[PDB]
Amino acid sequence: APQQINDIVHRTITPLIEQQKIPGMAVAVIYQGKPYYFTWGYADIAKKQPVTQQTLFELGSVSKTFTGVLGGDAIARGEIKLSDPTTKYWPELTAKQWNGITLLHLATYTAGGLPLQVPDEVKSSSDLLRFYQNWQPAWAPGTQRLYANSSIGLFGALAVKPSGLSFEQAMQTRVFQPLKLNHTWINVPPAEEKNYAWGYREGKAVHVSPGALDAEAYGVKSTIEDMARWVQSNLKPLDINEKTLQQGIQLAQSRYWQTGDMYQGLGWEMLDWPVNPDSIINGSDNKIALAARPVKAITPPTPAVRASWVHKTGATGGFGSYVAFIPEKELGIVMLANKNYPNPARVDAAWQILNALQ
Ligand SMILES: *C(=O)N1C[C@H](NOS(=O)(=O)O)CC[C@H]1C(=O)NNC(=O)[C@@H]1CCCNC1
Ligand SMILES: [Cl-]
Ligand SMILES: [Zn+2]
Repeated sequence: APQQINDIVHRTITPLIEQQKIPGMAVAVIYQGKPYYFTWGYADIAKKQPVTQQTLFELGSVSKTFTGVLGGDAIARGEIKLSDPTTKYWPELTAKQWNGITLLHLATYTAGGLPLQVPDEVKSSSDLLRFYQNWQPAWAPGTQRLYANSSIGLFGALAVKPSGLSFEQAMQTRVFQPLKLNHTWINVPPAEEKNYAWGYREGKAVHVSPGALDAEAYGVKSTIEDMARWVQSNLKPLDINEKTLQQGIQLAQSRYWQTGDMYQGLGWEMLDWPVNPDSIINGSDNKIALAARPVKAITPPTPAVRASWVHKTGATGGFGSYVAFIPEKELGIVMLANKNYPNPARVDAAWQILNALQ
């Protein structure tokens, strides 16, 4: 890599690892469209297995970017419209509070207070129906954003219904395979388990547990190489030969709602570039990011703005991830770690690196 990249990465990430006690980490810096890879530490401490460019990390909520793009691809195929009522795809949702809740609302956390998590007690399809049938909104649709796995999770599950494919099969066929993300998995196959890092929480090696709508909201695992290619694909959608996927990427970066200086996409979130770094750093703290906030509709949604900071955080019990990119500058970063450490520390390090390289 260019010396300036090596220098800023060492001076930013090695101290972050020191400060946060991260056992293993992989970083990709995309500079002038090209990824440069860096790794530190161990994927499995007790086995002394190093992190490599083939190590799989849990992406946590970064998974939502795949879900958003898959939904955008379904829009571009004409299979769904964001204005469609939820009940078109799940007519058994007969409870009256669902009148007026659209796929847009589900995708963008604006349905009116769907909860952060689907309850752990939901183990079956009938359990899931009962959960949504009994949920009572705190707000009218399209007025407040409350980040929620139960919201975008349902969006993803319904968005694939016209295809006749399972969520996993749709994701593999329509997103992972065309983009050659051949080491990205909703379910890690047995032959790939050897590359699956352990997450570390309070000294214990952990992997994320199964849960309802996990694949859609927080369940993807990937390598630093595949995540760099994901960033490249989102930086340069016109390089994608499959038109529906090119357009799905663009639709996931359209601006559907605004709160403060942040715009909600499909999975992705965006701010105008140049960004105020304190707003992205501070806004990533879970006390802020997970609070309910009023939104202003953008109608029609703003088509993807090249001069944007586009990003997403994610975590599981044992992992912490962050992706950010700036299309106009062909500049991006992926940070994958096998400890869950605070979001503001991730975002601050990412901005120090990208700011140094602009
Ligand atoms: C995504 O990783 N999230 C959603 C939310 N934080 O948003 S973000 O990561 O800061 O962007 C809460 C934490 C995290 C998440 O929900 N991960 N999955 C889990 O926490 C649980 C594991 C087991 C029980 N249900 C989900
Ligand atoms: Cl130094
Ligand atoms: Zn040093």
